[PDB]
Amino acid sequence: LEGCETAILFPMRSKKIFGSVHPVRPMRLESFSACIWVKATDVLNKTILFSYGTKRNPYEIQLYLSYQSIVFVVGGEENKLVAEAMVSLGRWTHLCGTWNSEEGLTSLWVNGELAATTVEMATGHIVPEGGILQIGQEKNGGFDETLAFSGRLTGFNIWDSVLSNEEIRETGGAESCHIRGNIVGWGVTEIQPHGGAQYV
Repeated sequence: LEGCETAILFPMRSKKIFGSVHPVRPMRLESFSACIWVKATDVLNKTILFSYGTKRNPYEIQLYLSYQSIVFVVGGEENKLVAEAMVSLGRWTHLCGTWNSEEGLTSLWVNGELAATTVEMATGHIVPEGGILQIGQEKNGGFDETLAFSGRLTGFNIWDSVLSNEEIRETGGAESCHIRGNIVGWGVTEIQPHGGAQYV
């Protein structure tokens, strides 16, 4: 089935390495879940996994890796949920971020386990459509190479609703392949790798 035996490789860090995601449905989100499999080659202070932003706000949605933590941003750089758990370099890891504008509920999951959570994070904010959605780097470039991802990514998915631990664990299970998002679906949604990035 679609997007099953494929990943995207970022060989090195550079000023033009990134990947563009082109969903058919609009990116207007009152609540969402965004998952991705990451195998990091090297991590710096801010290594982007995926990032969504408009011209007025480049940090509408972001998931990145830090030296000792994993950071999930929704609706502005002031809104950071930090999971002090650290990804192992070279090791496939399923990361999900979930968020709901309703009470600012924000959760960060590592391999189907809740690694962090908080409330009142961008409460009442609606993520706007028409922005730029990238993997491995943030928008405008060329780019800042110290932010670029190095390694492998796959199974990038976005649902317009907060999944449950059942559904999240399943997305991180042996059938990760066939579980896709309705906004961004790995294997059907068009993802173009640029600047040296490319499928494997």
